[PDB]
Amino acid sequence: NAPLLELDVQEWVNHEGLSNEDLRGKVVVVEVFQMLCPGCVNHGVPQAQKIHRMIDESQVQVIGLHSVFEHHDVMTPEALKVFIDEFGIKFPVAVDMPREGQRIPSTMKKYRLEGTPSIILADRKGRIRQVQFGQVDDFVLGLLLGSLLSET
Amino acid sequence: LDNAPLLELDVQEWVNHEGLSNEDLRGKVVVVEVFQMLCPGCVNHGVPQAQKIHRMIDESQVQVIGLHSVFEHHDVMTPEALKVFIDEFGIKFPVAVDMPREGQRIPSTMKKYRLEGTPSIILADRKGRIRQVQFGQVDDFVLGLLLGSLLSET
Amino acid sequence: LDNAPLLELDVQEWVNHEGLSNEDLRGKVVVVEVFQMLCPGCVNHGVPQAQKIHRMIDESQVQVIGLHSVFEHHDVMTPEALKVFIDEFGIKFPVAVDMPREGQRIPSTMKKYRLEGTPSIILADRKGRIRQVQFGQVDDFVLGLLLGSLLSET
Amino acid sequence: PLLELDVQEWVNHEGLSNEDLRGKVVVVEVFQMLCPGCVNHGVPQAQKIHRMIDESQVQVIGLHSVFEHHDVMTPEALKVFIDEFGIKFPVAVDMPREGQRIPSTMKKYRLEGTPSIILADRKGRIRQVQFGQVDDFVLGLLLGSLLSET
Ligand SMILES: [Ca+2]
Ligand SMILES: [Cl-]
Ligand SMILES: [Cl-]
Ligand SMILES: [Cl-]
Ligand SMILES: [Cl-]
Ligand SMILES: [Cl-]
Repeated sequence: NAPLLELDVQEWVNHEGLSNEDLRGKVVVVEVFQMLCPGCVNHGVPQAQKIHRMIDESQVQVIGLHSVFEHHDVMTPEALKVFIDEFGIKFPVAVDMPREGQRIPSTMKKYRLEGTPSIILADRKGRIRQVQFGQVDDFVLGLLLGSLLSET
Repeated sequence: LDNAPLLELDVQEWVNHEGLSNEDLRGKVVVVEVFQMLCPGCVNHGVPQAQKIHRMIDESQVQVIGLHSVFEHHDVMTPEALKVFIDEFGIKFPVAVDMPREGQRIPSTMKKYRLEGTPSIILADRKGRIRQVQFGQVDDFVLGLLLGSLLSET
Repeated sequence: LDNAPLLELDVQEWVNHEGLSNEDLRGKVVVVEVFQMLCPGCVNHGVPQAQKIHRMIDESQVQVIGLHSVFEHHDVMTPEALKVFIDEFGIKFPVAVDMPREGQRIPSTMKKYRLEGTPSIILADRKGRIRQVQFGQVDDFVLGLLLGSLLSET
Repeated sequence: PLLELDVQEWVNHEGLSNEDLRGKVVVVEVFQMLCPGCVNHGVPQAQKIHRMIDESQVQVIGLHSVFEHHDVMTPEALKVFIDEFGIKFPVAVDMPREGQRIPSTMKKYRLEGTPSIILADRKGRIRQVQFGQVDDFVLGLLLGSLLSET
């Protein structure tokens, strides 16, 4: 049933890139955001920061994926890099592979996200278990992560 | 985990519910919320968190239990006052009164599990083994991670 | 404003402070927080909002007064229980107990101003006259606007 | 000091004359589009005032004052940010000073940084300048006081 997680990334902006084999054996949280989205800035990113800070990469890896689908000329990777420091993000952030002639970048298209913020949760076996659009409750998110972490 | 104690509560009375039994509990993750009715951290944070859990997760999976352990101002935090507290705050989950001990401020369950104070949380697994005890404010995210983890264990 | 009634608390006792007269209050904006110790709206929102005002604004400008108007469950919400509530929650503003009326659940100040329940706020101006009465949750910004406005009136 | 702003352009609204200003309390929210404090707290709070209080009483003004990272924080970007965050109060772009990092309005009022709030009375006179996060209640008291003053 469930598809494997395969990110299509133009570049990793603050970290060494991650292979799939790197992420296998860990639960993965991909936070998909645009830098200029209030839902992403006020809620989703800070929620990801919290996770990264609390749990170690042995167990869970947080990946930021900047998937810009509108206003491309102002949301450049240069802009992103500033946004990242300015907001103090320390987890790995990747720019979604853009597509020629297309507003929607590749990962976002492939997994058919409704928009940003979205989160993608993958299991230790590298396979996608949840995709959620919008604001996610801290409690609900904890239950979801915990569930993934402990199942055999 | 070989020595994690089994959850056993020593209780004077169940205030708003028929009492649960240990059998009733097994196969469910148990959250025990240990509170005093006039403790600000409990009223502001801990009880509303337990209420949220009770609303969100079905009783077939998680059972929330309130435990009123009065360790100060006993004459004020009576079982009658607690019934009123429960009505005023709309607490729907089952609430027990910690068995008082003659001559002592600290009640029986609080003593037994060595609690620092209120609020405290006790989490037990489907087998009844106490897996976490925590004093004070607990983040919603952390709480979810702990429960989700307990819920999915083989 | 000619029509506005003066603030007149009917008080059985002042629990934590020497009593205040209207004369002591004159020249100050008065905030009266009408509460029950066991009401969620009060415990969660109104009382803490009153503490914030008390901490933030000097008594040379604004006086905060607590009025405990118990209209239900009186046996549980006695003045002794109130004293404990005050200590536990760290309330440092003066608290008065609304004078009870014999044979009736609703106390005197509450009846007189026809409060809907708790929490309520009563604001009076620098000449001691009641300018607002509000039931329920009041947003912090709106309350600031209301106070700020009274403070600067001629 | 009578409030006077040095504006290169108004992005989302026609220009504000003194004639528009007169008789009103004015709130100037001085911000950067990528400054967290502005984004998290200050801009939303400004939006709240604007939503809460009619324009006939209080006029909320956003002033974009880019002192760093300039090419990022362009008037083209700002329009996008306003659109994304749904800002409906008039927002003006600081006039820049040639060869200078900090702009004209920020300069003249000796503002510490972003975010900053500038409060002016009904007669247009500047009554308060404050930097950093401000409590909703405090902001209420200050505006409330200005509104009622005679
Ligand atoms: Ca027992
Ligand atoms: Cl981070
Ligand atoms: Cl409940
Ligand atoms: Cl206080
Ligand atoms: Cl707005
Ligand atoms: Cl400039």
